[PDB]
Amino acid sequence: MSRVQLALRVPDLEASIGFYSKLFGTGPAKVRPGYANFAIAEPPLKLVLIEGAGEDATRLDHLGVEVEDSAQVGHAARRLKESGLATVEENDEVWVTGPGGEPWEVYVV
Repeated sequence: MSRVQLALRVPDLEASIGFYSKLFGTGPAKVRPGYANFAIAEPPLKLVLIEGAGEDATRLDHLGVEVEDSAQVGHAARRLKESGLATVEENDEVWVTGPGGEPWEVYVV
């Protein structure tokens, strides 16, 4: 089991927290200056809002797949490299980039 992560760079974190609390009917799980996390049950989603100074509009920061443990990250890392994709792991996460530049990370919290 896993869930997608969607990390957005937003020009107004406070307004965005308010909007997403209403959209998904739940408050943020974690709130800091500069970022907020929502753990949504349905639809399964990890939503990250990152404050972006002098971005005129919301844009994609990165995308992800949130998995249950480090072994799942390792499995994904091995699989993506096998399939010919350039990757970088961190010691848990592995990063790949799509052809138009969109970055993905498979990670465990």
